[PDB]
Amino acid sequence: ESLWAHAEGSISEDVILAGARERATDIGAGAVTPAVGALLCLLAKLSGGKAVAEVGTGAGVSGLWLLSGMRDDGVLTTIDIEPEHLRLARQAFAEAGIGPSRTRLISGRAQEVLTRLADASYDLVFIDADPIDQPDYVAEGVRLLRSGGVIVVHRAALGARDAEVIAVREAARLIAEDERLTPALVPLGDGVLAAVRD
Amino acid sequence: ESLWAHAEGSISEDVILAGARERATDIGAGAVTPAVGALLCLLAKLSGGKAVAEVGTGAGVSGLWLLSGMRDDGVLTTIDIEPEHLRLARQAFAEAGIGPSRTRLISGRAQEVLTRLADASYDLVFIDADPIDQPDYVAEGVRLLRSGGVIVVHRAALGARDAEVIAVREAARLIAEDERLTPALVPLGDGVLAAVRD
Ligand SMILES: C[S@@+](CC[C@H](N)C(=O)[O-])C[C@H]1O[C@@H](n2cnc3c(N)ncnc32)[C@H](O)[C@@H]1O
Ligand SMILES: C[S@@+](CC[C@H](N)C(=O)[O-])C[C@H]1O[C@@H](n2cnc3c(N)ncnc32)[C@H](O)[C@@H]1O
Repeated sequence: ESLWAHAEGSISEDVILAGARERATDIGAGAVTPAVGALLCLLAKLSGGKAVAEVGTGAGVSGLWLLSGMRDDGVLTTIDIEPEHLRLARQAFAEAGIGPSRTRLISGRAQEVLTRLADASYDLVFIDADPIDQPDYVAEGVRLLRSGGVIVVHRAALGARDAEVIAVREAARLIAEDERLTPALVPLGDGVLAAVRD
Repeated sequence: ESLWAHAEGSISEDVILAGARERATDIGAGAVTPAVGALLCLLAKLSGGKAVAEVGTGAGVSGLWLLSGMRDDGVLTTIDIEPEHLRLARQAFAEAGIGPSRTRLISGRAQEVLTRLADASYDLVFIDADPIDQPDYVAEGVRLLRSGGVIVVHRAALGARDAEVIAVREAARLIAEDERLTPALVPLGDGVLAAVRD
């Protein structure tokens, strides 16, 4: 527990991220912790960082962290059902100086958007929308990953009969039994499940 | 804290790893937790997994985990000051079916061995010997990393005036201020600091 607090407390954020967090709490949208963000940046950088897809833009906190680990020519495709959240995220990306060609924001239900994105074309897929939908996102997410890509599920550790906890464990099951995936659970924020494809 | 226990408890190990752990406790050598091991395997796989260097072989627990994420043609170079620990690790690698050309075990003080290994030739450097020596290992370790390689420090979170805690923080300082490194702290086991080179 002291180990966990030490890790969470390891990271400080700039004024842009602070502005994005303020907007996240106003709209009642979650936001990953700074230490989760640092991990997302590391994993984007390890993954190659050219094409990253995000399910659940929020106010752009996770997107800013992912972009700081991506290549200059990299494109973050981020998906949200709420146009208002997308507008706030686009503002944060603008305030950070992110070139407009490095982000592609898509308004809609991610269960439908993901099907339209090209198989084996993405270096990292980050899943951070409703946990009850994690199983659908994992099935579609894994298909988008090229060889050596990483799928990253936030809220991976969340009554043992709840419909939402059934979905989280069922998604962890999908990853644990997929022979093409090499996974590790990371106790940061609400819990991060990461897995590399073969 | 419940998050951390959930992560640590996520992983089960085969009978070979169990044999290696038994030998580690007999010789009084540490061994990374299973959840740390799963993370090392993920990071080796992300790093490319062709040339991995390890400082502090122990009885081979961390080495077995690293090897399971490396390529078939990959070579784990592991270094220990104790020939007895190397003999136990070599036995575990043998019991796991690891081809002898996939491991290179080197007997000696790692402060001297690392200097002899070739700069920018390694995909992952794992540091898990005495914490008081972490600053020397980091300076030498980073030099061995090719572009996109990962340095991984175990016991990264360990009185605030102790010579050993000064060294740990001083090594975390070296990584945090190195512009070529992208780091994240991970609260697993005794604490894992990972950082990707540019
Ligand atoms: C936890 S917030 C995202 C926070 C963001 N990842 C961050 O760290 O900054 C969850 C987001 O998912 C969105 N969402 C919920 N259901 C969705 C769906 N079916 N498709 C796409 N987005 C959805 C919500 O509008 C909300 O913005
Ligand atoms: C914590 S144990 C290693 C455990 C191993 N990494 C694992 O998880 O299975 C530390 C090891 O470092 C070795 N060691 C201590 N000082 C060293 C040095 N200066 N150079 C190389 N090895 C050293 C010890 O012999 C011991 O085997």
